Amino acid sequence: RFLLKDGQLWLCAPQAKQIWKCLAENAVYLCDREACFKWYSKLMGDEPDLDPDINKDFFESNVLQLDPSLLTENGMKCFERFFKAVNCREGKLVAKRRAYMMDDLELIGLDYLWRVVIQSNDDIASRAIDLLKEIYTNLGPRLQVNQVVIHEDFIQSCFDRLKASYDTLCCARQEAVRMVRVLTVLREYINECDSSLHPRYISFLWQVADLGSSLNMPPLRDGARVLMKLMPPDSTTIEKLRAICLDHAKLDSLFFGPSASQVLYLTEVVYALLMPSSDFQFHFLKSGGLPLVLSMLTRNNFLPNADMETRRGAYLNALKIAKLLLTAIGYGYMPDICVIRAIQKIIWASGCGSLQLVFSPNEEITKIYEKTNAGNEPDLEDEQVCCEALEVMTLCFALIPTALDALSKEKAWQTFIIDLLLHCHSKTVRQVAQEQFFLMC
Repeated sequence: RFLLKDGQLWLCAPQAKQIWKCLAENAVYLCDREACFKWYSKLMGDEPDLDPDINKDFFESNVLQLDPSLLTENGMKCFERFFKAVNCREGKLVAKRRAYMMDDLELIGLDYLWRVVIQSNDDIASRAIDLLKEIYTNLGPRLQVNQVVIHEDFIQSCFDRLKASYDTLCCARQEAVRMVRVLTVLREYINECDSSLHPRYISFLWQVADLGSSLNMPPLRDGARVLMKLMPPDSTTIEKLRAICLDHAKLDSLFFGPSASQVLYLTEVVYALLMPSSDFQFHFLKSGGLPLVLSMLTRNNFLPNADMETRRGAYLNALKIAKLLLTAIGYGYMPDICVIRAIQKIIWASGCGSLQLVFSPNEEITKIYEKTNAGNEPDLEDEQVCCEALEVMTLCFALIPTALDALSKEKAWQTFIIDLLLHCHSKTVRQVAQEQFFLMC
């Protein structure tokens, strides 16, 4: 390296092979590969030393032929510079100031840069995604009129890769990472776009989230849900609900679709429309709004095939709509006792961290309360599941004053306040528990 620093010599391809092919490509110890990777990283630093004709030769000859499964962090910065230097020399990219911004689309290295992220460990995939977002999102002149063409082409390609990866499950844990990473490609991709139109993009994604609970893969649901949330509401779905609401103004199956996850997204859509759109509240309450929200909360077959976060995610969203429904109708009767028994049962398990037991005989929920190994801590999201649940209970009791009168007699509605004020934890829930008990008083 030091000899080839100021001697003005060009590292010819023949000797470039033997230092490459026979040294690290066929090695024994991992440090042997580490040595060659970093040595290349400094060698091509900011100025070529093999001359561009060899640079376009040996990088595309066997450097790209390296197995992505055996590649480390040092393999990234050399690989990135190869993408930057080789592409900008032929006229496929431009260095510009720092970021080698896009000029062509059929890049010589994009063929296996997808392979690098699809088949690697956690750190390598992140860097590969970092490079994909760096090149794809950053677009400049001479294609600046073609955002739709480039962005849609990128989106459809991943969806095809997602769909191709999807059908394999129907190595299962390995392919599960493939969906996680290909979605991981998608999520930061749209991040720089801000700084979709196809209904199929969510319809397929609906089944994707359900498959996450089919094998109980946590990040799959997380990946799909974050992707949907960081995605402006689907045009087809938003018009469909208001059309049926308008149709019923002059729907039960809409929110009770057999697919589990799509219920969560549809509930998310309505609440987003309701909160700041002024007319949708009137249409929703008129057709079936308040009767449905209580029915979907008081029923056991609301989502029989529900994962832990899916059902509570269905809950935490549903109760949010129940707020503005009751407040609007407050200025001026379906609510009854059976509705409350569910809502109290929601908070029962919610402050226990055991919403899965929200269909328990209610004696078990007491049992975990009395210092059961200190393992009933509510999650940072179970805290809300209690919070908007309590305030809804206050609004309903304002509508029906006599309902709370009968509740004092039973054993329930006595241990309920004791648990929510003494045996509960994570004070913020207990803060609203007492405070909302005061308003009803």
